[PDB]
Amino acid sequence: GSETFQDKVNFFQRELRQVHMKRPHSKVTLKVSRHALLESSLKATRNFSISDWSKNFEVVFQDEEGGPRREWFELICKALFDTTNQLFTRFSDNNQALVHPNPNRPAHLRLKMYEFAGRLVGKCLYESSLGGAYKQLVRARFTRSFLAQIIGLRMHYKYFETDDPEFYKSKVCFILNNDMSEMELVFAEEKYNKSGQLDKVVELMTGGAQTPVTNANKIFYLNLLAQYRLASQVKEEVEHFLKGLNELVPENLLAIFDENELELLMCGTGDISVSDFKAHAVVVGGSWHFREKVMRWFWTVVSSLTQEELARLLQFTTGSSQLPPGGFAALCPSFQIIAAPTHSTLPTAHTCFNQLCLPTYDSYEEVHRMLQL
Amino acid sequence: GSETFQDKVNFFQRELRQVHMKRPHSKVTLKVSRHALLESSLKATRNFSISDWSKNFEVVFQDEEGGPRREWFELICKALFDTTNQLFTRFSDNNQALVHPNPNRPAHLRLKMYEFAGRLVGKCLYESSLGGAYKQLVRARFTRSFLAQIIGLRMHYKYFETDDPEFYKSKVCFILNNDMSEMELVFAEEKYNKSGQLDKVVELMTGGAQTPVTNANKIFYLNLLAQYRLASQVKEEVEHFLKGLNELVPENLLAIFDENELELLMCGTGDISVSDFKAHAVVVGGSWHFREKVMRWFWTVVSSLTQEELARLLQFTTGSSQLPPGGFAALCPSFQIIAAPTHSTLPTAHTCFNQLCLPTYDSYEEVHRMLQL
Repeated sequence: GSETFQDKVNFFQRELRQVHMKRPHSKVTLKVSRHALLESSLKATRNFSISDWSKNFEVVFQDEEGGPRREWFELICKALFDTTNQLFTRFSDNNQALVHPNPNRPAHLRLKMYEFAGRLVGKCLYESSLGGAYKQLVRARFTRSFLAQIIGLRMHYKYFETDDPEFYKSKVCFILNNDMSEMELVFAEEKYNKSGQLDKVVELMTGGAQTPVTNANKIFYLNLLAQYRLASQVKEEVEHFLKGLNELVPENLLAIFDENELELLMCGTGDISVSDFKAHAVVVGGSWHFREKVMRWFWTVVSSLTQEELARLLQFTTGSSQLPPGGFAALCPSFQIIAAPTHSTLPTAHTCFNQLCLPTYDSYEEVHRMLQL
Repeated sequence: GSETFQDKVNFFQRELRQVHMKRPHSKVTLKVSRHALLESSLKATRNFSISDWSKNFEVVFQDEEGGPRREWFELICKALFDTTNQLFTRFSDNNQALVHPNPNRPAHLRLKMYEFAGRLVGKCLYESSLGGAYKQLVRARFTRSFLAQIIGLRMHYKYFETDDPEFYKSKVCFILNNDMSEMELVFAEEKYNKSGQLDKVVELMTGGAQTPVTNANKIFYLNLLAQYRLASQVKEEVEHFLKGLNELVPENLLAIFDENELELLMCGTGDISVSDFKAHAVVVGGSWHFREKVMRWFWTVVSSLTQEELARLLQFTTGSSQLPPGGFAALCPSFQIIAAPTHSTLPTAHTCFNQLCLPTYDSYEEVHRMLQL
């Protein structure tokens, strides 16, 4: 007695067409330069209205005259979100980590660029809504904290698991997994300069320095910390990003989504290859019953899953519905299935380690029901 | 106001010489065959007495006639403990894991071989005790559970972290880290055949099947499980191993040691190469203060440590005082230093992941005091 992902998408796409019923089904031209794509794409659209952003894009590059439309969307997305230009950025220096608006941006990237990003993400959602002909998926692996800011949610420390592994593994886990009664931590963060000298302490709330982290307020600490690191340092960039987004897509429409659904709505169910999965996956622990009966039920159920559920699975265990550049062999920590000692419990995960905690199930049909996350 | 490792060693070596004052400082010959070293080494010594095991070994191989004594000790240790002959064995199919008497031995390995193992480990300890001239270190990476059985200690689930990672990671961690109030586990273990059919359930105590794992008896479960997996299945092999050990080394002498000290007494402080350490070590998380000031204090303190403390460190973070075959580049998970958010707390570790949890220290001298485990 509630709503499936597909239902939300149809409602969202319908509501969105109706928002633009009065916007025109006609043509508008862009001329862009592969050399400097972002800069030329901004200038191409500098004179456009909201109405113009609704019209079908006729893209022409210099040095070759639908084929270029797809090519433009592909490249513009990379240009913005691929982090080369450090407009977006990752917290972990791993080149498979998810991306986030730059907390401390080079001055040479104005806030107009974030607004443009939002218009572009807006346009992909909008064209995606008109039919299979016009579909444009966003080619980007966003942080959950960023997707959540788009929707309008409070930050929670769970977001660190996906957005700053180093930081979850190192500090958050420590705090969650230790007695705070013999540590003397507080509700401040100490910032240090390039070199490593304490330039300033920053209270997460008034008297934060005076307030010690107990075991009772441990969680209030961690989320005050989530607010600070993931959202507080990027208010401006996100505000402009969704000024742009909200021109084509009103914010109230996106409320019906959580962060992982919004990823699936923006970037699609992708194409995930059970053959690549089987090849670079890893199994850990479990009886002969697990190693032999459960894991073959698993791979059977897997080859019997919609492109949509295969993505729901990849997202539930790794953090994103999307594989990095190098497919399953690029996953930071290899996609792994750990045996739980339970029978007939809900399967769990640890997305920091790309780990799926698969109970030792008694029937094929119980594996099938449970891999339908 | 207690006793340093070195003090224990001197007491142990002195007490041990005095046990053999009346045993003779004369010669006895062995003739062995590299082809079949264990079998020929048994037959070489089949006729010997306890008294004979005290005498200096003159070893002759077939096909070349101190140089062979060292060579024999080197090879005999490998023959027993290197697990090729599956006399000893590892739980994890990783070829860097620690070794344990075989729970389910090929019939073609009699119990006399375990007794011989004990005599050999005995002899190494004994010759080691006479001086630098006679020193023979045991070349083996034993499970902590095995070292603890030698000393005469109860099994504790902590031993799984070092002895069966797969099993700690998969089952033990799960139980320690979850609410048992919504799982319905019990004080039994289910054994399955080669194929994967439930042949028999085994209660860890009377009515174990009837007794549910609560959050209150979670630990009693885990250690009853430690007894079962690490000790219960090898009573006979260990009994014979220390029949042999106790001929040259009375058991009461070894009581003054814990498992990690007994490893250092048997196998030495080895030779561990700060240059190899620096090269294949890994750092995770921490401020610029940590990344820049603390980690250089660390590597400084490291190059200023006795061979003995360097081993105490390697043991505290990886599980053994001894590197695998391929030096630091062979460590299952790379030797890693994680930043803790604390200042001036005792450094902690996770030996399953070869992880050292190094607080963010305020002085060089605080790093020095704390790396003296």
